[PDB]
Amino acid sequence: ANSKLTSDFDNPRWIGRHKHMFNFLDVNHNGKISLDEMVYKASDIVINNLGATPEQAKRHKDAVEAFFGGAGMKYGVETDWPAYIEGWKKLATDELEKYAKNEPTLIRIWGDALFDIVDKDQNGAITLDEWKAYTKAAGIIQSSEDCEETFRVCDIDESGQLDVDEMTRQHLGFWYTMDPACEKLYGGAVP
Ligand SMILES: O=C1N2C=C(c3ccc(O)cc3)N[C@@H](Cc3ccccc3)C2=N[C@@]1(Cc1ccc2ccccc2c1)OO
Repeated sequence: ANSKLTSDFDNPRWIGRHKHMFNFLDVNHNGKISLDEMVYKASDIVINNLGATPEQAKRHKDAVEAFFGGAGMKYGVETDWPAYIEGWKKLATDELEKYAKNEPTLIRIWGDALFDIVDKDQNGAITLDEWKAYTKAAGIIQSSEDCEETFRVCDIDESGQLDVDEMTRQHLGFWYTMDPACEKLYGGAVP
């Protein structure tokens, strides 16, 4: 019964969750962001902060390129807020369709590529310390307390780890469907 698989695009809390992220991504307050910037940020984090090998970094870049690409972003194009949020409606729709058909989603492909870098053991799950390292390098969470709230919201495994399958589920609820069970996934960092 639990999980919510229907989009909720007219919910002001959905629009506002993505506007928060648009603003967080628009670090110089240009009112527009490009695919060039998104793939730069992605590879800067993994290579310069998280120890990615060259092959790992390239995999991660392809996943991020495809993800924001699915939201309509392109190299050499500056995407403003109205174009961004309409593109996000298309991304969320396509992702929910793939998920319902048991086909790999762009968010899962990104998770797999990131977790290969972030999980010291390369077995598809991360410790709280590893989650702190990733999110604080990206900047999506600033405080340890918000990082800890992720581990409250998510189902944590028998070793105290957040597995990529569970986090993919949580991301569908949080980014795509406004599932009430996924609120506070990023603590107070992302409304
Ligand atoms: O899910 C993750 N996101 C989501 C976003 C996001 C941004 C805007 C928006 O409107 C919606 C979502 N941004 C980053 C941060 C980022 C942006 C651009 C380049 C590099 C980083 C991010 N990071 C993730 C990465 C992630 C982390 C764990 C995962 C686990 C399973 C599946 C997918 C996963 C994905 O965690 O917060």
